[PDB]
Amino acid sequence: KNFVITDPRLPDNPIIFASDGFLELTEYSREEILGRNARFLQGPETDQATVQKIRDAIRDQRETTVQLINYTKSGKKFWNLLHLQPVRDQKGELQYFYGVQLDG
Amino acid sequence: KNFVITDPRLPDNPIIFASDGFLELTEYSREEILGRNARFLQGPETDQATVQKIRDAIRDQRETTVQLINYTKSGKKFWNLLHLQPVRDQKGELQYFYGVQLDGS
Ligand SMILES: Cc1cc2nc3c(=O)[nH]c(=O)nc-3n(C[C@H](O)[C@H](O)[C@H](O)COP(=O)(O)O)c2cc1C
Ligand SMILES: Cc1cc2nc3c(=O)[nH]c(=O)nc-3n(C[C@H](O)[C@H](O)[C@H](O)COP(=O)(O)O)c2cc1C
Repeated sequence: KNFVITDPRLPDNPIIFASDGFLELTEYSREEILGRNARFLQGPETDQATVQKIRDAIRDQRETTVQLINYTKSGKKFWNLLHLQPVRDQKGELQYFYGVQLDG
Repeated sequence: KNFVITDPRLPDNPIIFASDGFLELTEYSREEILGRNARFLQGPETDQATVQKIRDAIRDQRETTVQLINYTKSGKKFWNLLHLQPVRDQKGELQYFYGVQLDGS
């Protein structure tokens, strides 16, 4: 399926893992996206209000589900039904976020 | 939904990441399973022939999809539709495996 993992402890919360499904969805290769913040999928018609909700969820370190317009590598639009989830270590400190993406 | 990631560069290919869905499916906690090979989900009625296929796929470092009986922590049986996928680094060396579990109901 389609999922990624980011490290919020790294500069700009970059993707450190992406499934093959994510690669197929976005048309990007693994080498092209590792180490980058997932926001590169956003564009002109992406709703900023929804991005803010994502930003608030990340700050508050809570799970969230939103729906927003993303763009493929070739410039094709798709609605991304995005589910985010924080992962904590054994000491209860924030360690990762994981996201599950769905093409509408 | 349900997925894990293992590290084949570590002894016994242990789980190093698990989604909340995986935790809910198997009734195990995150601390309980990190650092362990995923084989603990197998039990009495698990078909060894299927286990052998998985082992072959991991050896060959290719993706595979099987269905097999697994067990929750409490011992409840469930059909696991399991998909495995190898992941390589930029130099082409095997770096991870990821697995996706679907409950067959
Ligand atoms: C694990 C994870 C996966 C994400 N996946 C996407 C995505 O697929 N598409 C998208 O537009 N934003 C995604 N985001 C959100 C962006 O990375 C970023 O956090 C969001 O645009 C708000 O941050 P910003 O205001 O600094 O851009 C994801 C975030 C996380 C933590
Ligand atoms: C990423 C990954 C996920 C796996 N998930 C499961 C699983 O959910 N259930 C299961 O019975 N085996 C699963 N396995 C297979 C076992 O970890 C192990 O490879 C299999 O039992 C064969 O090894 P063995 O014959 O030495 O026990 C998974 C393997 C990998 C690499």
